Amino acid sequence: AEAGITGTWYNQLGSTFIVTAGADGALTGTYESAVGNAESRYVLTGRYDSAPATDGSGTALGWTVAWKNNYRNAHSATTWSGQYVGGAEARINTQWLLTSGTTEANAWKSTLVGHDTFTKVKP
Amino acid sequence: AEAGITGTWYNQLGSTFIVTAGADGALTGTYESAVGNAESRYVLTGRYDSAPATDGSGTALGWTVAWKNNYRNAHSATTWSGQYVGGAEARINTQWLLTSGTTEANAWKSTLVGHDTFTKVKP
Amino acid sequence: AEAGITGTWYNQLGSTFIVTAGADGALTGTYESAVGNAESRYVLTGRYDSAPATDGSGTALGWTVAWKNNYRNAHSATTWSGQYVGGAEARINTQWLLTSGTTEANAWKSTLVGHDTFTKVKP
Amino acid sequence: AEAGITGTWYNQLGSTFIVTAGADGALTGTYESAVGNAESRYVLTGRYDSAPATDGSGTALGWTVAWKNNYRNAHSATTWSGQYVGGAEARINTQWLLTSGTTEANAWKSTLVGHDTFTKVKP
Ligand SMILES: O=C1N[C@H]2NC(=O)N[C@H]2N1
Ligand SMILES: O=C1N[C@H]2NC(=O)N[C@H]2N1
Ligand SMILES: O=C1N[C@H]2NC(=O)N[C@H]2N1
Ligand SMILES: O=C1N[C@H]2NC(=O)N[C@H]2N1
Repeated sequence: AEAGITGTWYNQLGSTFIVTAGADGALTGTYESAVGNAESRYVLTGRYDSAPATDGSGTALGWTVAWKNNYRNAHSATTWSGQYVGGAEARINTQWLLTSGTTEANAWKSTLVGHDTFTKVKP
Repeated sequence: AEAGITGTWYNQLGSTFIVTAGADGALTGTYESAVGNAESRYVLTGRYDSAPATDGSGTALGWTVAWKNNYRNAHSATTWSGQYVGGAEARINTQWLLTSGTTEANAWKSTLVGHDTFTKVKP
Repeated sequence: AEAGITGTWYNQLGSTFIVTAGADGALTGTYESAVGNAESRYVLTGRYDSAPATDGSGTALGWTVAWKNNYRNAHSATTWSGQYVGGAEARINTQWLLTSGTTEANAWKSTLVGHDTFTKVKP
Repeated sequence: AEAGITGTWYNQLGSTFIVTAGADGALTGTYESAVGNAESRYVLTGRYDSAPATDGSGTALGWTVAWKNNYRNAHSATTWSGQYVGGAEARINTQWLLTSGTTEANAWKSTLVGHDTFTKVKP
């Protein structure tokens, strides 16, 4: 976990995120999305639960990226929830929720759901 | 947004979270869950997209809580994605993803999805 | 269950659905949405698991509505997954997935997620 | 669509489902799950929106399976929402919601979310 999480990860869409897993569960870094109403790097922050594991389970973690930087303001935020699996072919398997700011009338259609798999190799 | 987000919020399950929205999109605080394999306060970190809004839309945001503290280690993490609506009756409407660390065989059933509504009044 | 499910239900958005729960787990009926790219009634079909319950649990069920009828073709379909709780104030609590047909390039943003609560009284 | 949907499909977990897409949007068939609290074949019913497409988009569809048959009663139901893409390598990409019947107290943790990709070849 932690040490193994720190580094650069790539997903199936071509996005990249670099993260540092701190000793006490913190995750800090940047995310660069290959799709969307995103351009450049965005700040990301999250947490992971280690003290994960005498039965080779994954380490649960999650992070958030608000899609605003000095080049774009997409008025939305995405949260990724999943687990890290280390080893030869380590990966982070996730499901994400992307919410856009809407008027109350369109709040029912404000959230998209999807999944992403990240590897240390691209892809 | 930001100023309006800062404070204590309560949801329909009886959980409470106190957060500080920093000038540049950061969200930091603690979460205390009324249900689950949670006991006491857990650290939370997230982001919000302001610079939100000439058409009274909500402010998109998200945060993560790893369910580990000095009393419990639930080997899981939850991410909440939604938007803040201010005013007389301000609220944060969210959808969440709770992922538990599993063995590869049970990874298909590792994530729960739900929704929570937070108000400044309980509830 | 079954008998209790049969009838007209209304949700918080003003939609209405009438369903018949058949003896062997089938659910058939129509749905009329108050929002969206929907107009009039659409056919719905689903299933419920009864033989549900010596510990007052809910009955799990789900149904699908393809948003095409003789007035509109929204090129999308919604599935609702949840459980029925009977009694004085019976309700069906659900989470739904709305998928739109997209080109491969936009498939990552093809699905919306939300939740709806249905009651026998409106609302 | 329709004709192309009819047939046997296999997903990454080893499950199999055979379906018939009827002329007017109906989907009927059986599902056999390789995981879970499932054993044998279960009935499935759903809908698809064709009249799908001068820009090679997918056909939106969804179906439900209640996990009860003459060998098992798992007190749960799963709904799959996604789209069919035909061609050389046709597939059905989905996201699913599995809800279990719970007591009111555990209703917050009643639904699991995941995703499955089905192909005509296994896998
Ligand atoms: O890498 C990405 N994953 C997807 N989810 C999201 O929010 N934007 C897309 N980019
Ligand atoms: O407040 C809570 N909301 C629910 N989601 C979650 O992760 N635990 C529960 N507690
Ligand atoms: O009643 C409705 N619920 C929401 N989900 C959906 O698919 N359309 C909306 N209408
Ligand atoms: O094929 C399967 N997909 C998964 N979702 C589900 O409900 N059970 C599992 N089996």
